[PDB]
Amino acid sequence: TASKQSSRSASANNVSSTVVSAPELSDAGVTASDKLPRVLPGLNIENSGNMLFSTISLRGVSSAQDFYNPAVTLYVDGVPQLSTNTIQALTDVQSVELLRGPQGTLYGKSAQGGIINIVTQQPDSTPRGYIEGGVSSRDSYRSKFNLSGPIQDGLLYGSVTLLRQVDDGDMINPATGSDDLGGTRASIGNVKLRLAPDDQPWEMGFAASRECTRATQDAYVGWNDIKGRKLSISDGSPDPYMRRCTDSQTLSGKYTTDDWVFNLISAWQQQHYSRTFPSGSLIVNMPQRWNQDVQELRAATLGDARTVDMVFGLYRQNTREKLNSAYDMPTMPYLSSTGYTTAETLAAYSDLTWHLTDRFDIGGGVRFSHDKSSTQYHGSMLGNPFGDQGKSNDDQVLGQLSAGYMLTDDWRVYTRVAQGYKPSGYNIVPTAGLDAKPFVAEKSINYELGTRYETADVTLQAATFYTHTKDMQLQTLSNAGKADATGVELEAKWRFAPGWSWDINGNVIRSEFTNDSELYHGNRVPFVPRYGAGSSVNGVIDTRYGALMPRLAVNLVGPHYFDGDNQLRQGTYATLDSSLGWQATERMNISVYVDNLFDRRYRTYGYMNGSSAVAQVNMGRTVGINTRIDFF
Repeated sequence: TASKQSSRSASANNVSSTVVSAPELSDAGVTASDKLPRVLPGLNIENSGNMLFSTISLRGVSSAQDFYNPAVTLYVDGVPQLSTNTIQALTDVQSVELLRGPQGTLYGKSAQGGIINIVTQQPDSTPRGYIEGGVSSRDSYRSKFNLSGPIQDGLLYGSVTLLRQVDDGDMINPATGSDDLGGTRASIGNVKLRLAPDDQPWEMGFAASRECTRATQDAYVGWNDIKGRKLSISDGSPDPYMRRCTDSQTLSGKYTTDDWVFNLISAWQQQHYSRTFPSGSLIVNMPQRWNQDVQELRAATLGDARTVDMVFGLYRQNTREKLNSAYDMPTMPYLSSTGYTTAETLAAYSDLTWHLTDRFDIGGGVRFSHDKSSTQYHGSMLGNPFGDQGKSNDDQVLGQLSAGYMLTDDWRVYTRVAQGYKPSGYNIVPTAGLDAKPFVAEKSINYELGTRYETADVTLQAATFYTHTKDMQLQTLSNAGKADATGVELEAKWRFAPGWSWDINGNVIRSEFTNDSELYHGNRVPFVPRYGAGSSVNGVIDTRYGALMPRLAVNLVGPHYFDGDNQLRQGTYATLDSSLGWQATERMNISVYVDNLFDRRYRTYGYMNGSSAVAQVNMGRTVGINTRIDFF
């Protein structure tokens, strides 16, 4: 379904995936990307410094030192997002689908842990709309209006969503005495046009959007002062402040035949954010501009029964980025810079499945890919002019292989050999002194053995796996690293009564650098909890006053480190979330929710500034009230 091909294919079934629907996202309070862990087992997302840089990790594959190229990439309707826009608000999602294991063949670069794929909802002939509106701790609120439906029935349909989410923090800046820092405040707009003539084989889409988030958060607290609120900012320093604006435009296209379906895509995305924050005696100021565009074109064979399922594709993605840095002492400059740097890619790919028996299929795909790249920077450190330029190119060939025997009618066993990668290319930030030689591609490769058992009332899914990453990109950005992640996952779901379900999940992973690694040899790979497990019951009691729907959810995250040197460890924590919905009237549902009930604190991220360990910390417990009237 986000395998880009048939429901029956190798890639759809010989893979550990999880899909979460729009109502489930609300029930768990997933109002933004970075809360998907609540519903996607094995996924860990945290800010590394702030919003713009995630430390997304999955199956013990991670970022690790380089935050402009993640191991999991977020695609929205198949369109890759900018790395700096991965943590975004969810505005009108129908579902989110997660594919675990490398996905280099079907999706491409930065697809080593997996991919997350948001499927936005298309307006159709049925009129549909709603209001959703909350208020929470720390003077946080949230407000969403959505309206969709026919503009000229049988021809043109449309939708509009407006969102204002503010999820505020309560941190303090000694220097100024502001006491509302640490949070984010986004305003977002989003329109869709769909042109689906009533008796024709083709559609066309158009989407526009505009997000503007402000965040105050490039600030840390003492590494052993987690419950505290006073940020480590020396007097004189101002508050930190960033503000990003992303504009996106997608242009879709579809065409159905008896035997084949051809999609065309062409997206655009332009970001520019200001970012400035104090760090120690310095004030850092690092605004940036992005400008990517992707066009994809692909044929695929619907539907079954067929002995050969196929997909073919032609992808092309061009990104341009520009950075200005300015690190500054009170009395004089320390460093300044300015760097354009770009990456383009053409890629053909194909993925085949062969159903030999009724119960046995063998599948495999290959992706050819020609990457280009090109930095150009100049700067001045401690008054010493530097700067270089450089073009480059390279081409890779990733591939998959899978096999699945159906033990019974609804219990299959599969096997996989997949292959992810981050491309060769140039360091995004200028470095003084070292001349610009492009680093070579990181190269992951996973072997997976797993099973799935699907009844009407029960889904069970478990897998075992080993990934080997090499030439890992890890001042400088060169490739000097090797890692081995191996572990086991279990996800299971059971509708014991009607209206009720019970989720459970757990994973145990060991991900370490190899003994022959040029760096951190032997150490645990950062941001990868040793083990993690969670569970959550939710159902529908029924009453004279209207249906009540209570949810209870627990999550346990094992010990992990933030650095290669393994000097900065978090160590285990768990959190209990809960909520109670109430269908007061037939169209209006009010609910109250406290999540992290026991105000447990823990560290989101850390790094060592000189000799002092500093850490960012979780906000704590939030209680809130959230109501949704829906239209028509």
